[PDB]
Amino acid sequence: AEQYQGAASAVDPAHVVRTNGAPDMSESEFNEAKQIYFQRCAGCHGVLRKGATGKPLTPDITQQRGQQYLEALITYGTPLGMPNWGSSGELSKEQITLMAKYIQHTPPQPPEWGMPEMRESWKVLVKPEDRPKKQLNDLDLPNLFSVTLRDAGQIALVDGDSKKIVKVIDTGYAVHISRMSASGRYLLVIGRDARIDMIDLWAKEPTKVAEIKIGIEARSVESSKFKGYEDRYTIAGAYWPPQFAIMDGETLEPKQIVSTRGMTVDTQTYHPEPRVAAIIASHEHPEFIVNVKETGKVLLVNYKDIDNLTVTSIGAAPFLHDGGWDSSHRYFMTAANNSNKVAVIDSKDRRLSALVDVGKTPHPGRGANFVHPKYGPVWSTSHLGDGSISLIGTDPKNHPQYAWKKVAELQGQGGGSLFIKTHPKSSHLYVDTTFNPDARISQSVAVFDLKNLDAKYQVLPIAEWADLGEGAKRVVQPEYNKRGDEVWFSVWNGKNDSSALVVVDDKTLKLKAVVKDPRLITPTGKFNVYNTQHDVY
Amino acid sequence: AEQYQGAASAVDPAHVVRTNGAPDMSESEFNEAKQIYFQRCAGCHGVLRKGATGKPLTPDITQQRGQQYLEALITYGTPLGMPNWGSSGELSKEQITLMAKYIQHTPPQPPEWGMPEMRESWKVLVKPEDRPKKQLNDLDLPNLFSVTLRDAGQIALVDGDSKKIVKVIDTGYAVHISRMSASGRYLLVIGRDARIDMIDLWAKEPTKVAEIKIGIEARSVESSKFKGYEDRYTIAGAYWPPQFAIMDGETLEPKQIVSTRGMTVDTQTYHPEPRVAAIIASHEHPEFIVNVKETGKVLLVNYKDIDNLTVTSIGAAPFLHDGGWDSSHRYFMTAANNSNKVAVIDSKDRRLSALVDVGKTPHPGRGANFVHPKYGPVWSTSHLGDGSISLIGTDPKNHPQYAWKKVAELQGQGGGSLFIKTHPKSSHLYVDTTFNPDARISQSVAVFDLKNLDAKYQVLPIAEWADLGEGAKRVVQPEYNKRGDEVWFSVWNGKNDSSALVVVDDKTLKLKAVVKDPRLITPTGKFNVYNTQHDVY
Ligand code: DHE
Ligand code: DHE
Ligand code: HEC
Ligand code: HEC
Ligand SMILES: [O-]
Repeated sequence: AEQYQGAASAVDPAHVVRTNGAPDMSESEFNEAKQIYFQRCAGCHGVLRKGATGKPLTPDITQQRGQQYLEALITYGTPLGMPNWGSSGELSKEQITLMAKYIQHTPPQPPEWGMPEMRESWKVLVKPEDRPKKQLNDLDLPNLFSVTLRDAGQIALVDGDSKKIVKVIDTGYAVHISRMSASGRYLLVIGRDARIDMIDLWAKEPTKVAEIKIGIEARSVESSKFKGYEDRYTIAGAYWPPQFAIMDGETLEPKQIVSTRGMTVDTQTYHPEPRVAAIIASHEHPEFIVNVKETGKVLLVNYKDIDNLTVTSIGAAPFLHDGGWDSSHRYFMTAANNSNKVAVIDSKDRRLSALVDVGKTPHPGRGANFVHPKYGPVWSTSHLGDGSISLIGTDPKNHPQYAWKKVAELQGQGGGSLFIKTHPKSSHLYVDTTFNPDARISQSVAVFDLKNLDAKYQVLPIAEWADLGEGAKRVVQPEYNKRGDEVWFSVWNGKNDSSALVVVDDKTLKLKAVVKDPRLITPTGKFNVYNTQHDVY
Repeated sequence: AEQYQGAASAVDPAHVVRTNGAPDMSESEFNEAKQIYFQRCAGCHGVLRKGATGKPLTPDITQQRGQQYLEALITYGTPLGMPNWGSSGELSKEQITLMAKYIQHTPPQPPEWGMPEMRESWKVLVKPEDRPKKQLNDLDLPNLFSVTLRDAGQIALVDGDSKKIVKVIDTGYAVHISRMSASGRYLLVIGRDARIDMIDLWAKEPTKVAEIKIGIEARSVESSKFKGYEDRYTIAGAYWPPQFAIMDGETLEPKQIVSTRGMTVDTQTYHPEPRVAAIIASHEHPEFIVNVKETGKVLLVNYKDIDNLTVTSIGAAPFLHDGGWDSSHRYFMTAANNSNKVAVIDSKDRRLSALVDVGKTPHPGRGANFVHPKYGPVWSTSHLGDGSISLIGTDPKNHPQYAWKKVAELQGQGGGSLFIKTHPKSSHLYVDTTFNPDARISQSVAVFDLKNLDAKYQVLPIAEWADLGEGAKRVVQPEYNKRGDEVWFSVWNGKNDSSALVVVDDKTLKLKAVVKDPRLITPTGKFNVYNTQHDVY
């Protein structure tokens, strides 16, 4: 067996390259720069630097540019998305020098996270046997609102009708979203630290029954929703490591782990860090629809047989991020934000229906579906790069002329928008502008009359209605209640500042309530149980 | 868009590790060790060194062992497969010191190989329109033998009946195998350097019509064989980079490239170098059956829609390598050699039928199928770790009691065996023993009487019948002709030595012919067109 595997490797030694020629930096210096890199740069440039949103920062490129090009670029930034760390005064000349030296070295390697680590992190707090057989409290679970108290690493269940915080549960740091099990009993939350918590809404007092950590960093979680699979499996995508994990939908036991490392859809070259973004459960087949960002692939992971996984890798467009179902729940309208496109994934026929060109940096969230008087059923989205609102036709059967076309546009307060919203019972369309550099715009939301779309929008002074005092008071993500007569908004203020949840009477557009509480720290995402569980948007 | 991707990464800086603490070595020293590493170590330890047959040689482990342990281990080796580079005198004390220092550094990175590189390497020598419409020569193409003249980087087409070299074609270095297109017109060969050459057997004189390089290092190639896909696609697996590529089966144009990097079947942890081994074309579905070694996965890559690839990842056992069809052409009998198992892949129902325990380091090649008088249809394989020959039952329908069981065993001349062989028309069973340390055994093949399996085998002095003179004269891979009355053997002698192809009258077991030629340099693999094309084994 020794002489058999004894012939030379076909790989040419000359072409295998050693890495160096980097400026010398001590342990203290290298760590200070490493800490800055993850607190300030990692989000956009990635953990490895092959590059996300912007150009790669690998040694081959950085050393080519040299110390000074790097110091200067980091110092003033660029008009294409790269913040000015020097001019703004964010970082010192000394620090920027350190970062320029740092990016000239081989990127340090973060740990991997396989089954051993997963199982070690897996915990069953309350076994399925020991869990109640019926609802042991008199809460109106369907109208409950799971609110993320970001910096607190908790979530608060707010009663829809009473406007009170019914329970505060400790979770992973800065939970990114909440999702509901198909049965409507379990609430699944995932922190950016990849920590998932499963919460039983039937317990006397809603409590965590299981937990697990599926990676170092993550964003999405979902539950199986195909007929005959209620609470069967639970999936979660991770940023690092580039992977997603399928787990038991009852105990959260890790079953399968799949690497999303691979070839890009555009250049068809290898990308060592294709982060997993949105994940939505199919209703057409027993599959999960996974978005793989950097490679721009939409994976149809079939869980009919989890031991021998079948995945259909559909090419879309680079930088897939968020998105949601069309009115019929068959077409996944997802946004390839830095490509300025919205990919239409047919979950039934399992193929890319079309690539719709939209405004700069679309950010639909899960989007807004409504029937246009002239264009029929459409799905809409606002943007981060401009104040447009794209309306895309979603009816190939009865409206072929408008299917997959940016049929019309609306104009909002400006760019920096994050979430557009509406409801089957509502006649209004809201658009927030959370990251708009103007304080007044970023603290208010635009509202359109669906019954008269030619009319300009109305501006609701959300943050002002909260009456909180100092702070940026950024408003974010409109969200209806089960009956669709009220729309909730989060007044995302600092951790040491005061925050609130503003409710609006959708019928009159008048302030209805304001939820304040010392525990309501940095409220961001809000997810009404029913509307979330049944994809009502 | 800047403040939105402006929050800190969930990844803890403290856990992202810088790599070093390695012994200082100059550029000349590092390259001398790098050159040795790929000429002598890479085959077993892998390119990135995360371990294959050989153990992990990554810095975390090597530095823990320290300079001394390393020098000593490399010097004397171990009884578990690690050759003794010092004791044998293969490497000097000076070199071993260099290697011990080298493995303590971060492994240098070999280049990737995506579509840009592939297309650049793609060449259409003769367009499909310019190619003949019928066979323009009088050769008996079905009985042609594609022989690999390993060190010459060529292959020789030998006429079966005349025993003469009809044509010598330049190819990639050390072609590993030959495969035939379903039509039986095109001959596909692939070098270990990943260079594939497509050869038209209908041209006045067989000539290359297209070529391409699918990686830095590779071993397998295959053609689509499902009804209605003759010559449609052509796949090829690569060692580095860990990937396989689907190409147009007419012009060899690159269409799809898939990364095999991923999670292992056993530990379910990430493996950065899962090399692709055997690839066999399905007859049950429009799929290719790909073996992924280190992760032990068998991929069913469906090409019905190559733009939206669907892959069924089946778990098997680590270290999948070679294997072949059962008599019926439904079950892929593959060998997970370092696991001492043979995986049975059901190509129809698309599932792992069973994991059969066999001898030490099974190496079937494509195996040998024959009907046992007592046990019914069976598939057999010899080994590299011992002299056994495992007979596994392959008839679940009419012989359930013997299906997937190591029903019986035969004993050969000893270990170091590579290929067992037989034919529907033949009543003999041959096994070679190419890497047996004994010269006499390694230069001869064992033959069994299928009509009397209790009888010991007969030893055929192949190399002696060649009458070549000096040299190790290792005999390798028995191979029948279309009619199944002759069995060919390659007398794999040195490049500066003399080699030959020995033919045997299968009916009498008597020397029939001997093919010698100054051009027949280091003949290894031989592939009869018909028997290869129609998986007759
Ligand atoms: C991939 C992804 C989804 C889709 C999940 C799904 O549907 O399966 C999503 C959804 C969301 C949703 C879902 C809302 C919905 O209605 O579906 C919310 C509330 C939200 C709050 C925020 N997200 Fe989100 N978000 C990211 C990723 C994602 N966010 C980022 O990587 C990014 C750009 C940078 C970061 O630092 O995380 C980012 C910034 C933010 C914020 O700044 C927000 C406002 C506050 C926070 O906690 O960081 N993200
Ligand atoms: C994965 C794989 C296959 C199956 C491909 C398929 O069916 O599509 C195969 C087949 C093969 C076959 C196919 C025979 C058949 O009838 O199917 C032959 C002749 C062959 C000649 C050799 N192989 Fe092979 N071989 C490797 C890999 C493989 N060999 C190695 O990695 C290894 C262990 C080490 C190496 O250096 O490549 C190795 C050593 C050898 C040899 O030493 C041989 C005898 C000479 C050589 O050229 O290197 N291998
Ligand atoms: C997104 C919110 C960013 C953050 C945070 C950081 N960078 Fe960035 N960077 C980003 C983009 C979109 C671009 C492209 C700019 C362009 O117009 O091309 C860049 C580019 C760089 C570069 C230069 C790359 C090159 O041209 O070779 C460097 C050196 C760079 N960015 C460094 C860097 C550092 C050190 C940061 C954190 C302290 C940082 N960037 C944050 C987007 C974003
Ligand atoms: C296969 C034919 C091998 C070749 C060629 C080389 N090595 Fe190897 N190595 C191999 C195996 C199977 C093992 C396991 C041995 C055991 O009994 O555990 C090893 C191990 C080593 C080690 C020790 C690692 C450890 O346990 O800490 C070292 C340092 C090592 N091998 C080095 C090495 C070098 C430098 C080689 C080429 C010059 C080399 N090996 C070739 C198998 C094979
Ligand atoms: O987001």
